[PDB]
Amino acid sequence: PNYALKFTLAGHTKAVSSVKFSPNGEWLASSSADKLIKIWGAYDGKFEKTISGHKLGISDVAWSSDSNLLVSASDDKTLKIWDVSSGKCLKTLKGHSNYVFCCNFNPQSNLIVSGSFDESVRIWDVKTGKCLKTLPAHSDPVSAVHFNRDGSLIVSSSYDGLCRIWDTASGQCLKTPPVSFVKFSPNGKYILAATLDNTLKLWDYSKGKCLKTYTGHKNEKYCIFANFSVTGGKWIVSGSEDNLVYIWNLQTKEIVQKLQGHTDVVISTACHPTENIIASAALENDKTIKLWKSDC
Ligand SMILES: COc1cc(Cn2nnc3c2CCc2c(-c4ccc(F)cc4C)cc(Cn4ccn(C)c4=N)cc2-3)cc(OC)c1
Repeated sequence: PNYALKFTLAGHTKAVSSVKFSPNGEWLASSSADKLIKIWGAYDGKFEKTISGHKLGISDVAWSSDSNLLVSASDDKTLKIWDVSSGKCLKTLKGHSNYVFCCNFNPQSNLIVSGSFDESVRIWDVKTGKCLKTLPAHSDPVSAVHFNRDGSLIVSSSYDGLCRIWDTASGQCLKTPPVSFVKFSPNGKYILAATLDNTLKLWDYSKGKCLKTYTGHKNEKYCIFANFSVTGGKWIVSGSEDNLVYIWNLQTKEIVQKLQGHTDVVISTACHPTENIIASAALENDKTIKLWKSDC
């Protein structure tokens, strides 16, 4: 690929924590330690609006399938569901007893999954705003939660060193250094897992076997988002503690590009759902989001 910097998105006043593209490709959402969500045009980086209400910093944000809703996870121990077009808080999800660190809608978007420093994973009904299930998932803070393609499985990761797969309907576990990030692949067959020993691994969760290992980035302290890029060449994309965006060939595991420009840890990256566009976001020496575009 030839990702090149097209726009820098300034406005957050503390570290950015997460960036996500809306499923319809129109919007980028960012969350920050400054307690704010900001919405940006996905193709031109144009600032659209600020969404406020959380009492403390926000760690994560995630879109509903129809791109109409956002859920945010906050240090104020709540999640908030937002109407993106109005900016209004629709529901506040209360139940966690410590910082909420990660969140996601299921593909149907009738459920939200959250992970918290309270070491639990919670499953929430979007329509009633009530907690359906509290999973005693881990023995250290939960670093990531992700639904598979039909919402039947949740993958979770933790500083306890474990990655677990949960049956959504029952909340029961199906399968078991800190594991700092996990997510299902777009076909739902693989799980990409980061560990705080500077290593990403692609797992066949059916076989429970590691198929690929990606290194060259720096990751020993922070939970850094990673992604499958599928709109063009099949890459793995991650931030890094050396302030760069790393792109690997998924099959050969070779580094194909390093994106330079940020001035602090690249804590989050995201991949546009239909175009060859990457968003990246950095910690508080930088506080900006960058939009990069590739011809393939
Ligand atoms: C996760 O549990 C932990 C974490 C840590 C330390 N730490 N490491 N990385 C991150 C952190 C904390 C801060 C952090 C944040 C964050 C959160 C709130 C906020 F206002 C602003 C920021 C930048 C965000 C991510 C990225 N991000 C957000 C959601 N997801 C899924 C992720 N990848 C990462 C971090 C220490 C620990 O015990 C020693 C246990």
